[PDB]
Amino acid sequence: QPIFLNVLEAIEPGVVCAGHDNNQPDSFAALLSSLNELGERQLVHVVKWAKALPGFRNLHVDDQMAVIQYSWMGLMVFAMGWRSFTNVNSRMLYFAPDLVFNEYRMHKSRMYSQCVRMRHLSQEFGWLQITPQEFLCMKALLLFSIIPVDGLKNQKFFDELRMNYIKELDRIIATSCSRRFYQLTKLLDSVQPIARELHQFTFDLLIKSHMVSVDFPEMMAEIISVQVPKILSGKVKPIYFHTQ
Ligand SMILES: C[C@]12CC[C@H]3[C@@H](CCC4=CC(=O)CC[C@@]43C)[C@@H]1CC[C@@H]2O
Ligand SMILES: c1ccc(OCCSc2nc3ccccc3[nH]2)cc1
Repeated sequence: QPIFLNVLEAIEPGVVCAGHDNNQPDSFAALLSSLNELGERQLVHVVKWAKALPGFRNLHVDDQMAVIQYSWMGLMVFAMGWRSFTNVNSRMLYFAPDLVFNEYRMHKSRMYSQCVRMRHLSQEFGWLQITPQEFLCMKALLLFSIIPVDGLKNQKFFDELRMNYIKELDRIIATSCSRRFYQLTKLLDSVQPIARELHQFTFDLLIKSHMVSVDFPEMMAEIISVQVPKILSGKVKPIYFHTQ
């Protein structure tokens, strides 16, 4: 019975620091390069985490890289909102212990409205009173929530895995159980429009980066110019539970 949860809680990654120098005055270039660095850092964890998920290693290996590459934004954002919820009560954006966005940093990052949506996301955990177990299952399901419209190499395996994760979440929930399931499914869905705003933003930023003194690490640069445009151009689409 508690085997699946045991794994989720066991493999949950720990604190990742951004490397940000809070002594330097908040500037758009500084704030954004630190996010990029954080992103690159958190990426390593996401890989090791994902490969340690129950059933994940039996996806086709190409599909293993692909789904990680399409879903990191949504994963990292959903986690951050959780950190923000548990650490600063959704009042600020707790990207890392060494990189917390107050109101001022939200403005300086030129990402204000996105940050507002992300804060809203964070406030939801409070609103819905999400248990940590619910959070871990939802976060794992997020990794199977976005795919090419033309299918993966072994779609069959993907579909079975995804179904198992959905039934895992149901179990963790269980009128009361019906309403509840609807809520987390709508909450999970709400992650995708936010991920997309961030995909749009980071892509525009990459294009004009040499122009605005904002550095991108190798893996971020690679992914944002090869994988993210597939999402933007509509070759990769998220899987929503409810019709938008
Ligand atoms: C993509 C990004 C750098 C990586 C950030 C991302 C915002 C969302 C986010 C939350 C995290 O906790 C990890 C870093 C990431 C993934 C940043 C938005 C603009 C910047 O380029
Ligand atoms: C191929 C496809 C999926 C696979 O597992 C998906 C993990 S879901 C799951 N939840 C469980 C809960 C209890 C016991 C076993 C469980 N398996 C394994 C091989």
